[PDB]
This record gives sequence, structure tokens and C-alpha cells, in this order.
Amino acid sequence: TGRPEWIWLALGTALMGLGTLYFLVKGMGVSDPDAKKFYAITTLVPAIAFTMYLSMLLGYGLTMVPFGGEQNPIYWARYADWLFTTPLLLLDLALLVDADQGTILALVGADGIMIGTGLVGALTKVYSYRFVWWAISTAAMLYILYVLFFGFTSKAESMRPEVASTFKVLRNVTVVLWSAYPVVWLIGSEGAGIVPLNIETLLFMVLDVSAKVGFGLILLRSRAIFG
Amino acid sequence: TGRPEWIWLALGTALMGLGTLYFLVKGMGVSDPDAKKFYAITTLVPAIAFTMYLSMLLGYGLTMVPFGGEQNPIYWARYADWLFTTPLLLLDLALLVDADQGTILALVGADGIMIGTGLVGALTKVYSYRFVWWAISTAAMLYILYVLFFGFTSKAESMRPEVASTFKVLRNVTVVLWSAYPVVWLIGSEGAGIVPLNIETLLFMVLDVSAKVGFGLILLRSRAIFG
Amino acid sequence: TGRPEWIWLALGTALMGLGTLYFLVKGMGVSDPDAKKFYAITTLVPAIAFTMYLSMLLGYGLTMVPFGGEQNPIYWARYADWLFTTPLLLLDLALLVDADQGTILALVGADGIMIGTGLVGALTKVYSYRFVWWAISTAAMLYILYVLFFGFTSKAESMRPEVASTFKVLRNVTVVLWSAYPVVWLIGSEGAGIVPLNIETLLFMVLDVSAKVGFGLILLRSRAIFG
Ligand SMILES: CC(C)CCC[C@@H](C)CCC[C@@H](C)CCC[C@@H](C)CCOC[C@@H](CO[C@@H]1O[C@H](CO)[C@@H](O)[C@H](O)[C@H]1O[C@H]1O[C@H](CO[C@@H]2O[C@H](CO)[C@H](O)[C@H](O)[C@H]2O)[C@@H](O)[C@H](O)[C@@H]1O)OCC[C@H](C)CCC[C@H](C)CCC[C@H](C)CCCC(C)C
Ligand SMILES: CC(C)CCC[C@@H](C)CCC[C@@H](C)CCC[C@@H](C)CCOC[C@@H](CO[C@@H]1O[C@H](CO)[C@@H](O)[C@H](O)[C@H]1O[C@H]1O[C@H](CO[C@@H]2O[C@H](CO)[C@H](O)[C@H](O)[C@H]2O)[C@@H](O)[C@H](O)[C@@H]1O)OCC[C@H](C)CCC[C@H](C)CCC[C@H](C)CCCC(C)C
Ligand SMILES: CC(C)CCC[C@@H](C)CCC[C@@H](C)CCC[C@@H](C)CCOC[C@@H](CO[C@@H]1O[C@H](CO)[C@@H](O)[C@H](O)[C@H]1O[C@H]1O[C@H](CO[C@@H]2O[C@H](CO)[C@H](O)[C@H](O)[C@H]2O)[C@@H](O)[C@H](O)[C@@H]1O)OCC[C@H](C)CCC[C@H](C)CCC[C@H](C)CCCC(C)C
Ligand SMILES: CC(C)CCC[C@@H](C)CCC[C@@H](C)CCC[C@@H](C)CCOC[C@@H](COP(=O)([O-])OC[C@H](O)COP(=O)([O-])O)OCC[C@H](C)CCC[C@H](C)CCC[C@H](C)CCCC(C)C
Ligand SMILES: CC(C)CCC[C@@H](C)CCC[C@@H](C)CCC[C@@H](C)CCOC[C@@H](COP(=O)([O-])OC[C@H](O)COP(=O)([O-])O)OCC[C@H](C)CCC[C@H](C)CCC[C@H](C)CCCC(C)C
Ligand SMILES: CC(C)CCC[C@@H](C)CCC[C@@H](C)CCC[C@@H](C)CCOC[C@@H](COP(=O)([O-])OC[C@H](O)COP(=O)([O-])O)OCC[C@H](C)CCC[C@H](C)CCC[C@H](C)CCCC(C)C
Ligand SMILES: *C\C=C(C)/C=C/C=C(C)/C=C/C1=C(C)CCCC1(C)C
Ligand SMILES: *C\C=C(C)/C=C/C=C(C)/C=C/C1=C(C)CCCC1(C)C
Ligand SMILES: *C\C=C(C)/C=C/C=C(C)/C=C/C1=C(C)CCCC1(C)C
Repeated sequence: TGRPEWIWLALGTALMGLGTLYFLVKGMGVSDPDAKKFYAITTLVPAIAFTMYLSMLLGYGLTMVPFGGEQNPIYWARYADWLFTTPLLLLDLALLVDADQGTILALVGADGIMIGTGLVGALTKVYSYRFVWWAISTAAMLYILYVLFFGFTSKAESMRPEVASTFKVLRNVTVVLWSAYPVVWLIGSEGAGIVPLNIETLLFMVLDVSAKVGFGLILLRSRAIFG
Repeated sequence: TGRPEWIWLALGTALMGLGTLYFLVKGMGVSDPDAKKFYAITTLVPAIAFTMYLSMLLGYGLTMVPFGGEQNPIYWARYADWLFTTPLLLLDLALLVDADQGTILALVGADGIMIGTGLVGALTKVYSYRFVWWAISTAAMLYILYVLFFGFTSKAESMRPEVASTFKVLRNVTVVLWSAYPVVWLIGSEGAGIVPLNIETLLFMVLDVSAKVGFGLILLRSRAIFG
Repeated sequence: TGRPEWIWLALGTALMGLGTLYFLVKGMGVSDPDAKKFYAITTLVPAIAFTMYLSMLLGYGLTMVPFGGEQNPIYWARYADWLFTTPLLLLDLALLVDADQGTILALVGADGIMIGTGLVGALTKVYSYRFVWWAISTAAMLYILYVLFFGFTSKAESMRPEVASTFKVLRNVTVVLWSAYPVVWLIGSEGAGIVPLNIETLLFMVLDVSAKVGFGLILLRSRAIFG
């Protein structure tokens, strides 16, 4: 159930909270409309994560789902968060590399399906079905990582060195971090309950804070965000 | 209830599924950013339809609603699908004709209301009220078909013949197909239960597959999508 | 509970309804793509408000939430409305002043959080927590009013007099009107139940109709919306 993981939820809330404040207090004197975009997108990512982490700490983002033959604790807030949060990160990568609107739409589309589908799976009552949805969700993610890695990099090679290198660091961080989510999910309370909800929430916390604050820090502290 | 229509749901899932694969495997070597947009938009339409048709086949997209004096089987997944799916189709028509942002916003707005309002109606408990919502939803749709037929055609007359003719075919297919939905709804399990849920699901399946795969095929196999 | 406020809900439905019709019947012969945008955005604001006010009058937009030690009547339809309705108004102000995409994204982002967070609060079961969410929601709003007042005005000073003056009127109307919502909420049935649901619904009605129809009238009847 949901009680012993309260500490990882409280620390996540705190970290996202400070992360938001920090980025806010850094983009204040930014005149460049391009840089402005990056700060806008990158700052909202942790702000949203903050509200959803708080809904979990306070119990609102937790629901109970019966499957297998039991009542399981499902933190649904994560999907609400990721629904808007993952496309924003992808938007950062797209602007940095100047991606075609066509591809930006395909990624956002793929990403919405990846999260929607993941939510469905998490709330499904027939234990066996949850893994069908997991399969579909992972197929979507692979498609997004494929484009970021092979498609975007190519696009980044045409920009100046500062942009290409920063994109390369962000690229490696998101590909590695994002792929940990489906595994954590599969082995956690949403799938085969091998790992306790306690450790699971700690894993997501490290992944979420790394994928947003870390990502943001790497991006917002470089000169790439400028023209 | 929901059991005998499983075959139309399974066939729809299959068809949307293959339809997605096919479009994916066709836009692969497309360099034109314009064409890229059309493939992106047109491919996501069936992909979304696939996930929602699967949620209905697996039972997740089905809920029970009391009205009249009974518990009625309401497939709510359809609205989730159409919410993002109908505006994307409209986006295809808009790009093909180069519509004003003002009008694109009015259509997407009208369309969101048409689906939201339709969802409300489907889930309302006071039998009589469901038809008030149906009335509002149909008013919205008529407004969208009006613009597509009279407004868009005019816009299409300024493009080269290939574009004008393809737009004309797509225009006639969507106007005819879309107007069948409110009728199916009115005479189906969501309204006056004249037609059984069995036949109803078969009707929607033919309409959905025609409105997306068919539409996509007509669009993606022409040279209109190019500059 | 929900019954004696039916009259304010019926009058709101009526007013939004007529307000929509009127704007529709005024933007008909508009050729200017810019003006077209304003009519599109401004017209959908009341159209959405109409569907949500109707869902409240008909009872669908009302739910029951236990907190304090009682079952409280929570009109959740308001959030559905405002979710899309407040960002559209902000879009009007942004176009009128020609705001940077960066800032438009920050405002829409801030605004989505303000409404989402407000919804959460309204539906939370732990009485004390509802005010934490109220605090976060108000912080977001203050951030939006800050930018509109200090940021946008500056942007408006570079436009021609007609635009600057209309923006100034709209600016003062929204800053004053918007700030009344959190107070009404805090002292209404969603917070410290000082004011009865009866008077509360009357307050929101005057605020909603003023913030949309009024706003729209001031905007759509000026020459500012033109190039
Ligand atoms: C403008 C855009 C384009 C914006 C669109 C936003 C919208 C569409 C997002 C939806 C996101 C999705 C992904 C999340 C939804 C998940 C969904 C499946 C889960 C739904 O449940 C939660 C929902 C409803 O809450 C509830 O109210 C009902 C009505 O009163 C009740 O009937 C429900 O029961 C109630 O559910 C709650 O309580 C349950 C309690 O049960 C009990 O448990 C306790 C335990 O101690 C005890 O045992 C009791 O006895 C027992 O009964 C609990 O189980 C439930 O889980 C739940 O707590 O909530 C609505 C959430 C709201 C939508 C989230 C807001 C998220 C943030 C703030 C969004 C910010 C977004 C901006 C827009 C992004 C901007 C950037 C872009 C530009 C890119
Ligand atoms: C980024 C964007 C801008 C994205 C925004 C996305 C979001 C806002 C979309 C919402 C779309 C709307 C239109 C659909 C919502 C409809 C809503 C009214 C219906 C809600 O119900 C379903 C919801 C919740 O599931 C449930 O979990 C709760 C919490 O644990 C429970 O409390 C609920 O009870 C539970 O409901 C399920 O189970 C019920 C079972 O009851 C039982 O029946 C069985 C029968 O055998 C038996 O009798 C049992 O005894 C009995 O108890 C059942 O009745 C319910 O129907 C339900 O199954 O589900 C959340 C769905 C999720 C939001 C859908 C995802 C859709 C897809 C993947 C979206 C892809 C979108 C991308 C974003 C588009 C990209 C393109 C654009 C760029 C244009
Ligand atoms: C394309 C976009 C990018 C679009 C995205 C749209 C989407 C994500 C918007 C979501 C907006 C959010 C903010 C609102 C959700 C609030 C949420 C917390 C509340 C959820 O509840 C309502 C929901 C479900 O209804 C229900 O169906 C379930 C399945 O069958 C049931 O299990 C639920 O119980 C049922 O709930 C209803 O009934 C309850 C009744 O209980 C009873 O009370 C009576 C009283 O007499 C009696 O006592 C009975 O005995 C007792 O049991 C009741 O309490 C509940 O409140 C409820 O009535 O509803 C879905 C709503 C739908 C999503 C709203 C549509 C809004 C409008 C039309 C949107 C227009 C938007 C366009 C897209 C904007 C365009 C412009 C942009 C370009 C900027
Ligand atoms: C514990 C916390 C995490 C909890 C907080 C609750 C939180 C959920 C609610 C807050 C809402 C929050 C999500 C909003 C985030 C917005 C974020 C995306 C900001 C990114 O923002 C980007 C910019 C857009 O820039 P601009 O206005 O267009 O500037 C134009 C300039 O004049 C140059 O013009 P030129 O090019 O022509 O030369 O933000 C605008 C720039 C402005 C000009 C400067 C803004 C200053 C700010 C008002 C002050 C910064 C914040 C404070 C340090 C403290 C924060 C308090 C919090 C409670 C709001
Ligand atoms: C049974 C199934 C229905 C179930 C599947 C589950 C499903 C729900 C999840 C999958 C996600 C899916 C929704 C995503 C759909 C995306 C779709 C919208 C694609 C439309 O996509 C449009 C393009 C965007 O193009 P680009 O990257 O910008 O190319 C630039 C080029 O270099 C030219 O540059 P120049 O102009 O300067 O000259 O997609 C990018 C083009 C790439 C360069 C090429 C992409 C190749 C693909 C990776 C391979 C195609 C797919 C495979 C045949 C099999 C599909 C497996 C499935 C499980 C993913
Ligand atoms: C009681 C009621 C509140 C309940 C109603 C239910 C309601 C919820 C459902 C209705 C949907 C509604 C929300 C839709 C609102 C849309 C709104 C945003 C409209 C704003 O709309 C802006 C424009 C977009 O313009 P354009 O088409 O691009 O014009 C191009 C022209 O050719 C110039 O070209 P040039 O620049 O190259 O020179 O709308 C398009 C302009 C068209 C060319 C003209 C349109 C005419 C209309 C069809 C008629 C107006 C409406 C009627 C008076 C009655 C309304 C009935 C109602 C039931 C629909
Ligand atoms: C806020 C930051 C990040 C990096 C979140 C990204 C999340 C995902 C890519 C989650 C993917 C899922 C998959 C691939 C399969 C099962 C369900 C998930 C939604 C967890
Ligand atoms: C996926 C393809 C299509 C063509 C779906 C379009 C759906 C509609 C236009 C549905 C309209 C409705 C109306 C007009 C009235 C009652 C409720 C509906 C939502 C079914
Ligand atoms: C349709 C018109 C308007 C002007 C609506 C605007 C609404 C708000 C700014 C509401 C703000 C809230 C705050 C600041 C705090 C508690 C919850 C609210 C969502 C009501």
C-alpha cells in the first residue's frame, strides 16, 4: 500500500520544487526569444512534476486497482505528470536541433500514446492484459528513442559545435534514463511485483529528478539555448 | 451488454493495426517536409484508433450507464479516440487547402465541443437530456461540415489541379461518412435503442475504418501531399 | 446541495448561449485573417462556457465530495470549462500585443497548472489540504497577472494607439476579474463555507459572463483586432 514510500515522495516534491524555483530564478533577465523558449519549456517540466509529486505525497494521486487477486496501490498521478511533461522535454530536443514540424508531431503523437497506453495498463483489471499494454507502450517509446538518436543527431550535426555537443549529452541522458522506466514498471507493483512499492518509488524519483532537473541543468547552463 | 460484438471490435483492432503499419511502411523514405507532415498526421489517426479499439475488445473501454430504467453498455473509448482523432483528420484537410489559422482554430474548437458534448450525452443518466446534448453535438458537426464543404473548397480552387481534385474526393468522403455517426448514435444503444449494440458496433467499425484508413489511402497515395 | 442555484445556472447558460450567437453573427463577413483569429478565439470562449453551464444546470457537472465531516456539492464542470477557456482568453491578449512564443507557452503552462491544481483542491478529501492547493493555484495566477500587467503592457506600448488602449482596457478587466475567483473559492462551498452555494454560483456567474462576454464585447467591437 501507500505509506512507507512517503519519504521518497516528499523528497521528490522538495527537489522538483527547488528545481523549479532555481530555473525561474535564472531565466529572469533573459532577452533572447529563443533562450526564453527553452527556459519556458524547461521550467514548466519540473513545475508540473512538483504538483503531481505533491498529489502522491498527500494521497490524492493514489488509487486502488484489483488484479491477480488483490487490491494493488497504483500511483496514477505519474501519468498525468508525464502526459504533458514528456512531450515538453521532447520539444526541448526538437527546438535545439530545429526538427521538422512533421517529426515533432509524430514524436508528440507517439509520446501521448506511450503515456495514455501506459495509464490504461496500470488501471486494467485483467492481470495478463496489463502486459499487452506494456508491450504497446514500449513499442512507442522505442520509436521515440530511435528518432531522437538517429534522426535528431543528424539534424544536430548541421548546428554549431556548442549545440551539437549539448544535444549529444542530452541525447545520451534521455535515451538511457527513459528506457529504465518500462523496466521499473514491469518489475514493480504495476507489473510482476518483484520490487516493493517502497524501492519502486525511490527508483522513479531518481529517474524523474534526473530526467528533468538534471536535463534542465545540462541544457540551461550551456550556451546552446542561444542563437 | 458487451460480448457478441467482440468480433467487430477484433476486426477493427486488426484493420487499424495493419493500416498503421502500412502507412508507417510507406512514409519511411519521404524527405519532403510537407509530405512528412501529412504522413505524420495521417499515420497517428489509425494508431490512436488501434489503442482505443483494443481497449473496447479487452473490456476496458466499456462502462455501464443507468438511464430509462436499466443498465446500458456504453463504449466510452470511442470519445477518447475521436477527441484527438477527428481534429487530426481536419488538420489534414486544412494543410491540403492551406487554411487560415483562424479557421483551423474554429474547426478544432468546434470539433472538441462536438466530441466532448457527445461524451457527456453518452454518460448522462436522464434519458431525455441525452438528446439535448445530441442536438448540440450535431449543431457543431454541421458547422464543421459547412466550412469544409463551402469554405475549404474555395480555398482548394486556388491550388494546383492534383490538390483540388484530391481535396474534392476527401471532402465528399468525410461529409458523407461523418454525418452517419449522429444517426447511428441516435438509433443505437446510446439513444433510442432501435438497433442492437451488435449491429451498431459493426456500423461504427465500417465508418471508422472508412474515415481513417480509406481517407488516409486516398490522401497518401496521391501526389497532393507534395509541394 | 444543488437545487436553489438553478436560476443562476440557467441564466448563465442563456447568457453564454446568446453571447456565442451574437459573436458568431458578427464575425461572418470578416476577411482579415488577423481579425478572423480574434473572432475564432473569442467566440469559442463563450461556446465552451455554454456547454459547461448546461452540464451544471442539468446536474451532470455536479459531484459530491466528503470533507470536514460532510458531503459537499462540488460543481466540477467549472474546471473543465476554465481548462480550455482561460488559455484562450490569454491567447487573445497575447495576439493583441504580439507576445513571444516563449512567454505564450509560460502563460498557458502556468494557467493549466492553475486550473488543474484548482480542480485537485476542489476534489480533495482532507479539508486542510484543499488550502495548500488553493495556495499553489493562487501563486500561479499571480504569476500570470504579473506578466499580463507588467510584461504585456510594455509589449502593447509598441503597437498603434487603438491596440494599446484596447489592450489597457482588457488588461484592467481581466486582472480585476480574475483575482475575484480565488476569493470567491476560498469563502465558498469549496473552502471555508462562509458564503452559501446559492450566492457563490451567482458570484461566479457575474464573473464568468463579465470575463468572457464582456471581454469579448470590448475586444470584438474595437478596431484593435485588425492589422
Ligand atoms: C489544456 C490541456 C490541453 C489540459 C488537459 C488536462 C487533463 C485532460 C489531464 C488528465 C490527465 C490524466 C492522464 C490523469 C487522469 C488519470 C485518471 C484515470 C484517474 C482519475 O482519477 C482522478 C480524478 C478524479 O478524482 C475524483 O473525483 C470524482 C468526482 O468527485 C470521484 O468520483 C473520484 O472517486 C475521485 O477520485 C479520488 O479519490 C479516490 C479515493 O478512494 C478512497 O481511498 C482512501 C485512501 O485512504 C480511502 O480508502 C477511502 O475510503 C476510499 O474511498 C482515489 O482512489 C482516486 O485515486 C482519487 O484520488 O482526478 C482529476 C485530476 C486532474 C485532471 C489532474 C491535474 C494534473 C496537473 C495540475 C496538470 C497540469 C497540466 C498543464 C495543462 C500542462 C501545460 C503544458 C502543455 C502546453 C504541454
Ligand atoms: C497531451 C494531450 C494534450 C493529452 C490529454 C489526454 C486525456 C485528457 C484524454 C481523456 C479523453 C476522454 C475523452 C476519455 C475519458 C472518458 C471518461 C469519461 C471515462 C472515464 O473512465 C475511464 C478512465 C479510468 O479508469 C478507471 O480507474 C479509476 C481509478 O483507479 C477507477 O476508479 C475507475 O472505476 C476505472 O474505470 C474502469 O473500470 C470500470 C469497471 O467496472 C466494472 O465492470 C466489470 C465488467 O465485466 C464488472 O462488472 C465489475 O464488477 C465492475 O466494477 C469500467 O466500467 C470503466 O469504463 C473503466 O474501464 O480511464 C482513463 C483512460 C485514458 C485517459 C485513455 C487514453 C486514450 C489514448 C491512448 C490517448 C492517445 C492521445 C494522444 C495524446 C494524441 C496525440 C495527437 C494530438 C497532437 C492531436
Ligand atoms: C483535444 C484536447 C487537447 C481535449 C481534451 C479534453 C479532456 C482531457 C477534458 C477533461 C477536463 C477536466 C478538467 C474535467 C474532468 C473533471 C473530473 C475530475 C471529474 C470527472 O467526473 C466526470 C466525467 C465522468 O462521468 C462519469 O462516467 C463514469 C463512467 O460511466 C462513471 O463511473 C462516473 O460516476 C460518472 O460521473 C457522473 O455521475 C455522478 C453521479 O452520482 C450520483 O449523483 C446523483 C445526484 O442526483 C444521485 O445522488 C445518484 O444516486 C449518485 O450516484 C456525478 O456525481 C459525477 O459528477 C458525474 O456527473 O465526465 C466526463 C466529462 C467531459 C471530459 C467534459 C467535456 C467538456 C467540454 C465539452 C470540452 C470542450 C473542449 C475543447 C476541446 C476545447 C477547444 C479549444 C482549445 C484549442 C484551446
Ligand atoms: C515551490 C514552487 C515550485 C511552487 C510554485 C507554484 C507553481 C506551481 C506556480 C507558478 C507558475 C509556474 C509554473 C510558471 C512557470 C513559468 C515559466 C515557464 C517561466 C519561463 O519563462 C520565460 C519568460 C517569458 O519571457 P518575457 O515575459 O516574454 O520577457 C520579455 C522581455 O521584456 C524581453 O523582450 P525582447 O526580446 O523584445 O527584448 O517568463 C517571464 C519573465 C518575466 C519578465 C520575469 C518573471 C519574474 C517572475 C515573476 C519572478 C520569478 C519567480 C520568483 C523568484 C518566485 C516564484 C514564486 C512562485 C510562487 C510563483
Ligand atoms: C500493430 C501496431 C499498429 C502497433 C504499434 C504500437 C503503436 C501504437 C506505437 C508506435 C508509435 C506510433 C504511433 C508512431 C507513429 C509515428 C508516425 C506519426 C510517423 C509519421 O512520420 C513522419 C516521419 C518524420 O520524419 P523525419 O524523422 O523528420 O525524417 C527526416 C529525413 O532525414 C529528411 O530530412 P530533410 O527534409 O532535411 O531532407 O517519421 C520518422 C521517419 C524515420 C526517419 C523513419 C522511421 C522508421 C521507423 C522507425 C520504422 C517504421 C516502423 C516499422 C515498419 C515497424 C513498426 C513497429 C512498431 C511496433 C513501432
Ligand atoms: C445556442 C448556441 C450557443 C448553441 C450552439 C451549439 C454550439 C456549442 C456548436 C457550434 C460550434 C461553435 C462552437 C463553433 C464556433 C466557431 C467560431 C470559433 C467561429 C469563429 O470563426 C472564424 C471564421 C473563420 O473564417 P474563414 O472560414 O476562414 O473565412 C474565409 C473567407 O473566405 C475570407 O478569406 P481571405 O482572407 O482569403 O480573403 O469562421 C467561419 C466563417 C464562415 C465563412 C461563415 C460561417 C457562417 C456560419 C455557418 C453561420 C453563423 C452561425 C448562425 C448565425 C447560427 C448558429 C447555429 C449554431 C447551432 C451552429
Ligand atoms: C519525467 C521524465 C521521464 C524521463 C519519463 C518518461 C517515461 C516513460 C518513457 C515511460 C514509459 C513506459 C513504457 C515504455 C512501458 C510501460 C509504461 C510506461 C508509461 C512507464
Ligand atoms: C474516426 C472518424 C470519424 C469520421 C468520426 C467522426 C465522428 C463524429 C462527427 C461524431 C459526431 C456525433 C454527433 C454529430 C452527435 C452525437 C454524438 C457524436 C459524438 C457521435
Ligand atoms: C472564464 C473566465 C475566468 C476569468 C476564469 C478565471 C479563473 C481563475 C483565475 C481561477 C483561479 C483559482 C485560484 C487562483 C485559486 C483557487 C482555485 C481557482 C481555480 C478558482
